[PDB]
Amino acid sequence: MTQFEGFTNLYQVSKTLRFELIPQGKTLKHIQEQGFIEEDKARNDHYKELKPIIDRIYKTYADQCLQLVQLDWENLSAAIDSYRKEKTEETRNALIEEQATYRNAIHDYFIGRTDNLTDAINKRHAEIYKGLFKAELFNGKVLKQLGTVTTTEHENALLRSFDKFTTYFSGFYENRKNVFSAEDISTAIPHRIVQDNFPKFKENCHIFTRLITAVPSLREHFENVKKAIGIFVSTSIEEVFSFPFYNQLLTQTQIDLYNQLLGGISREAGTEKIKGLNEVLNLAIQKNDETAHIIASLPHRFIPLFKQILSDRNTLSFILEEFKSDEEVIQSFCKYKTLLRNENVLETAEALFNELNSIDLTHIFISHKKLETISSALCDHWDTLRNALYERRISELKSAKEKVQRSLKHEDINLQEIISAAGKELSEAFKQKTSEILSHAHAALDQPLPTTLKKQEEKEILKSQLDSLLGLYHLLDWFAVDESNEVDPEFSARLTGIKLEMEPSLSFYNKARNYATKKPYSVEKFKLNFQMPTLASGWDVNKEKNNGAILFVKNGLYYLGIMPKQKGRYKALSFEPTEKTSEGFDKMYYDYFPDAAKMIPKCSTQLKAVTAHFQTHTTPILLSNNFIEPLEITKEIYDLNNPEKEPKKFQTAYAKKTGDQKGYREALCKWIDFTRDFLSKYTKTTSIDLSSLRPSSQYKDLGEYYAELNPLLYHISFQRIAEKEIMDAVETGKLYLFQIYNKDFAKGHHGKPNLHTLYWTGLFSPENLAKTSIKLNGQAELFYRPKSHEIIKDRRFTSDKFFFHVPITLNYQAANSPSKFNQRVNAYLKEHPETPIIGIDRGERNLIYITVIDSTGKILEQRSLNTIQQFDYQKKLDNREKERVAARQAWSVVGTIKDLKQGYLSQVIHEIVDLMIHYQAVVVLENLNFGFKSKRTGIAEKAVYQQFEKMLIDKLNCLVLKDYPAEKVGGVLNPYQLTDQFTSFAKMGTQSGFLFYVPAPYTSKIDPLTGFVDPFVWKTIKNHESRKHFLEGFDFLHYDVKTGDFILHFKMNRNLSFQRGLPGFMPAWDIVFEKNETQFDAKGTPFIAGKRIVPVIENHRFTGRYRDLYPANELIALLEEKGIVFRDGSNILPKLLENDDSHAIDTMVALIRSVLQMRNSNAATGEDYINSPVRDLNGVCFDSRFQNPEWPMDADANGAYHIALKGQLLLNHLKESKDLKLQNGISNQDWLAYIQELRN
RNA sequence: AAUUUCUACUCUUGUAGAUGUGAUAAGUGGAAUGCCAUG
DNA sequence: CATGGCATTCCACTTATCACTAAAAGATCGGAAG
DNA sequence: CTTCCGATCTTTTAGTGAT
Repeated sequence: MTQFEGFTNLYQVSKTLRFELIPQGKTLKHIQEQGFIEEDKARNDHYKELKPIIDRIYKTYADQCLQLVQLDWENLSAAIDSYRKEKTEETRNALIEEQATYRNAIHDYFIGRTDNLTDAINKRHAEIYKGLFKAELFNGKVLKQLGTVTTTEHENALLRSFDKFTTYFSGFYENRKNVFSAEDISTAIPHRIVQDNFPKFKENCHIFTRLITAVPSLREHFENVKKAIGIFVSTSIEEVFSFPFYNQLLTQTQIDLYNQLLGGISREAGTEKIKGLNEVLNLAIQKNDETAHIIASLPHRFIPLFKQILSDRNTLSFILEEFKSDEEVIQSFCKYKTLLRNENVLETAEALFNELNSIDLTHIFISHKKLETISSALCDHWDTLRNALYERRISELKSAKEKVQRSLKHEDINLQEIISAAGKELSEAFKQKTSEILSHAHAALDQPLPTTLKKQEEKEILKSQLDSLLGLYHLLDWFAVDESNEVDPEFSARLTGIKLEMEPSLSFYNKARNYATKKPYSVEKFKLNFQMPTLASGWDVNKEKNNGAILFVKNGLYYLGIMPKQKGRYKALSFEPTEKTSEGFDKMYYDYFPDAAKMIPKCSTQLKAVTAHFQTHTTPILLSNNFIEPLEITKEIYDLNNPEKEPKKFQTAYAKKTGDQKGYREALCKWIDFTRDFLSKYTKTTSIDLSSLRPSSQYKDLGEYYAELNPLLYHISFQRIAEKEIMDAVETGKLYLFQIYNKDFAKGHHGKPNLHTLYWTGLFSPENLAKTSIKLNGQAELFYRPKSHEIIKDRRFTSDKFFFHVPITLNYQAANSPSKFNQRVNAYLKEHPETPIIGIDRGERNLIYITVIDSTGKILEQRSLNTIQQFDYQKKLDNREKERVAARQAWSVVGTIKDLKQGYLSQVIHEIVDLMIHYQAVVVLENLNFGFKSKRTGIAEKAVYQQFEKMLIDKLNCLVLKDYPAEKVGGVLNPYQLTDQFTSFAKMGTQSGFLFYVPAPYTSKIDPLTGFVDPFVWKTIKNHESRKHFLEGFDFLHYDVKTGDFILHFKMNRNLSFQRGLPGFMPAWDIVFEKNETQFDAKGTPFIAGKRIVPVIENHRFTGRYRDLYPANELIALLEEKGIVFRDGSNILPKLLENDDSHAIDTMVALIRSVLQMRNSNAATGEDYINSPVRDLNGVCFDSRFQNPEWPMDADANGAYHIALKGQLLLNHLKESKDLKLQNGISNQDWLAYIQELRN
C-alpha cells in the first residue's frame, strides 16, 4: 500500500543560492588598501583576452589531427538506414554500438592509439595529448611539439601574467576536455562528426543521387555551377557526393568550402550573386514546368553542415567593412555629405527628371524587373502596370498570350508606351513622387549631423537621412541604362554618372545599420580571487588556510570570514573554541570526505610508491603515513582496481559482459572488506562511525554501497569563539568579514521569507545538523559588480556590491540519480485508479488554459490564465512584443522579454502546484516537436510553448511548500519529487514521473460531444473534376421543413482519396447545416447558431481578412438563385450536381469546407468558439457559446480537455499494463477510435 | 515603488510568488540590406 | 506587395555538457651539511 | 667556499549504475 507522500528522498538535486555580502567593520578599508579588486579585474580582462590564444593551440591540433583521418563509413550508414526503416530497440542498440565504435575510432587519433598510423606518429600524438590539460600549455613544453602556432611576444608576456595561477584555468580545462572526448557528449568533436554532420551528409548524398536518377539535365547544371564557383576542382560533382569523400569535411576549411558550394558565393552590394545548389534547385522549382512539378514531389533542398566546435568560419563571400566608433561613422557621413553637395547631385538630378517631360520617351527604357516596384509605388496594387502592358500587347496583336508574356517578363520597355498605357495618372504620379524623393534628399542633405550616438533620437535621425538617400538610389535604379536596347546618349551618360555618385551610399547604409544595432555596453560583475588560486573551492578544516573561506553564525545572522595571505604566505590564523555561554560567533566546522569511488583508490591504490612497488615485486606493501595503523595492500587488491582493461572485476559491467556473477560477488566482497579496513585505518575517517553499514555480502551492487556510504562521511559541527578574538582579527587585517544578506534578514520583515532563504535556514537548522538532508557544497565563488517614506528606484544599482554564489545539495541521503522512477510512479498510479488529471494547453490567443478531469472525464474546474491576481499578462506580453518589433525596425534597443515571461510563469507555476497538491492529480502536456515550437516562436515570441516545460520539470524536481512545517513531507528537509531527474530534452522520454507527454494533433478541431473530426484534407481537390468527385461520395442531402436545417449524410467507404486516411469508428456521419437563428446562453446574451468565420480568398491566390458566414442562408440563397426547390424535403444533390456550372460547384465546396471548420476564431471581435457540424445522437448540435459548464467554453479549453482525455487513455492502458510501462506514443487512429468509443 | 535576481502589488523603511550559479560550445529564430526568380 | 532560395551584419534566445574538491604530486626555496 | 634537504605553495587527480 503506497501513498502520494512516499515520493520524497528519491534522488539528489543541486541548487545554487545568491546573496549580497555586506562588509563588516573596517574590512571595506582593509580591502581597498590592498587593491585586490583591481587585481581581479585585470586578471579577468587578461583571461578574457588570453582565452582565444589558447584556442589557437586547440584549433591547431584539431586541424592537424583530423587531416590524418581515413575511415570507411559504410557500416555507420548501414546502421543508420536499418534503424531508419523500422524503429525497434535492438536496431537502436546496434546504431548506438556503431556510433560508439566510430567515435572511439576517431578519438584514437587524438589519444594516439589508432592502428592506421605509425608507432612514432602515435607516440608523438600521445605526448601532445597529455599536455593540453595541464600547465605545459603555458610553459611551452607542449607548444614546441606543434611549432606552427607561432605566438609572438605580447601573448608570451601576458602568459607570464598567470604564473603560479594555473588552477584558474581548471574549469577551462574541464571545458576543453569535453571537446576531445568520446562519450557521446554533444559539445565533443567526434560526436559532432559521427551524429551531427554525417547523417546530414548521407541525406545530401541520397537526395543528390535521387535527383540524378529522376532527371539527368541538372548534372550539367551542377558541374557548371561548381566550376563557376571553383571549389573541389580536382574531383567530380558525382564524387563529391560520395561516402569516401567524407574522409574530408572534418576540418572547418573543407566544411566552409562545402557550405559555400551549396549556398553560393556572394559579392559586394549591387553585384550579381553567384548561385548555389539550393538556389538553382529553387530556380528550377520556380519555372513551374512539368519537370518543376517532378522535383516539387521529391525533397528539393540539401542541408548545410554544422560548424566544427573550436574553429571559426571563413567565407569566400564579401565581408563588409565595419565602423568602429560613432565619431568615425559621423565624420565619414559628414565628409560624404560634403562631397555629395560639392559635386551637386540634386541639381543635375532635378535637371535630369524635368527633361523627361520634354524628351523622346521612346529612347528611355525601364528595367523589366523593377516595373513591379513602380506599379506598387504608383498604384494601390502591384499588378496594375504589368496588367496594362499585358492588355495593350494583346490589343496590338494561345501562343499570342505566351508571346505577350515572354516579351513582358524579360525585355526592357520604353517609357513612352507605358505613359500611353496608364494614361496621365502615372505621369503626374511619377513627377510627384520624384519631387517628394528629391525634397526628402534635399532636406536630409541640408539638415546637419548630431555630435554623437548616445541616444536613440540621434540614431533615428541618422537612419532617416540614410534611407532617404537609399530611396533616392532606388529611384535611380528604375531605369535600364544598358546598350542592348536603344537609349539617348547624353541621357545615359548623365544617368550613369549620377548613379555612380549615388553608388557608395548603400554600403554606407549597411555599415551604419551594422554599427547602430550593436548591443549597448553594460557593466558586468567578475570573479574575485584575493590572490588565492583556490579561493572557496572547499570548506574543509584542513584546507581552510588554503581555500580561505569560513562561515560564522551570530544569533541568527550569518557571517562569512575570509582570511588573506599575510605577506604572500599562508599564515595559519587559529581560534580557540570557548564555552557556549561566552558571547561570540559560531564557526562551522566542515569535516567532509569526497566520493569514495573518487577518493579511496587515490589515497590507497593509485599512489606512485604503490605502483612502483608492485611492478617490481609481488610482495604486499604496508602504508603508514597518514594512517594511525599501518595499512597493507595485497597484489590482487591492487589488481582489481588496476586490471589493464576497462571492466574492473568489481564493476558490474564485467559481470554483464562475462556473466561470472560468483566471481563478481567475490571480488566485490573483498573490495568492500578492503575499503572498510581503509575507512577504519585512515586518519581523517577513523573517527567516523560505520556501524550503520550492512555486511559486505549483503550489498547488491557497488554503486548502492557508495550511495549508502557517502552520507556518513559528511559532518558539520559548531564551535563558539570569543567575540573579542574575531573583532581583533578583523581590526588587525588578518580576516575579512562579510555578512550573508538578502531582503529576508532585514529587521522590518514580517511576512513569509523567500524559498532560498528557507533553504538556507533549513540547512543550518539543528535537525539537519543531526541528520544531513540538505548538504552545503564547495566551489563557492565571489563576485564584485561595480556601480551601474523615502523610496528610491533601482536602489540596488546605486552602489558597488559584493555577490556570493554558493551551491547546495538537497535530498542528500538519497542517491545521486533515481532508479526506476517511472515504474514507481506507475505503481502508485495503478494503486490509485481514481487519480484526477490536469491538462495544460498553450496557445497564442490565450496563453494557458487548464482543465481538470476525473477518472470518468467530467470537468471539475476549467480556467484561463491570461490573468493571475487581476493582472492580464497576455496584453502586457503582446504590448512588449510589438514594442520590440517597432524598436528593432527603428534601430532602437531591443531589450529583453525573458523577465516578464518569467514573472508570468512564476504565478502560473504556483497555480499548477497548488492545484497539484490540492487534488493529487497528474499533469499532461502535448509532445511538441522542436521545429513546430521554433516556428511558432518565430511567428510570435509572445507565446510560451518553450521555457514552461523546463520550469515545470525544475519545480517538480524538488518542491517545497513554504507554509508546510520543515519536518513534514513537502517541507524544506523533505521536498517532494514528482518528475524524473531532468538530464536533457533529447533523452527525456514520453513520461517524466507524474507529468506526461501526448501527441499534439486532433485535440482542438474535434467534437467534444461526439468525437467527430473533419477527415477531408482539402489539398486533394483543386479542379472541378476533383471537386465533383468529392461531391459524388456523399450519400444524400435534404431539407428538414420542421426545423429549417439541412441534413447531409456521408460514409467513409467513399471519397477515400480526399480523406486523410484515418477511418473513424462511426461508418456514417450526419452533417447538419443549422438554421442561422439566434439563441441565448446561460448568461442571456444572443448568439447566432451555425455561424462560421472564413478568410477572404476571392482573388483566388491571396488571403484577405475574416468574414462571417451563415451556411443555411447562403445555401438557400444559392439554391433559390438556381431555382432548385427544397421545401419538398427531397434530395438536393442530384438536382445540384446535374448543373455543370463550375461556380456552383466551387461555392458548394466552399460551403462544405466552411461548415466543417469547427474552429471559429477572430481576434478583432475577441470571439473564439467551437460549433459541431454533426448533431449529437441526443438531438443536439453542440455549440460552445451556450456556456454550459459541463462542456468546454473555448477552443483552447477543448484542446486542454482532449489532451486530458489522451492522458486518461494512457492511464487506462497503464492499468491493464502488466509490465507497468506505457505505449510508445499514441497513433491518431487509436486516439480517435477510443474517443469515438467513449462518445458512442 | 523598495528586491541575490525577476515579476505583480504598495498596509508595513515593505507584501505575495518564483529563482542552478559559473565556464564553455553549438544551434535556432527574427530584423534590415542586397542578388536571382514566381505570383 | 507578397512569396521562394541564398549571402552579410546585428540582436535575443534555447540546448547541452562540465565542476560543485581534499589530498597526493610536484615545484621551489631558504636553511642546513662536505 | 660548495652542495643537499624539509617546509610551503601550487597543481592535478582520483572515478560508480539493475536478474
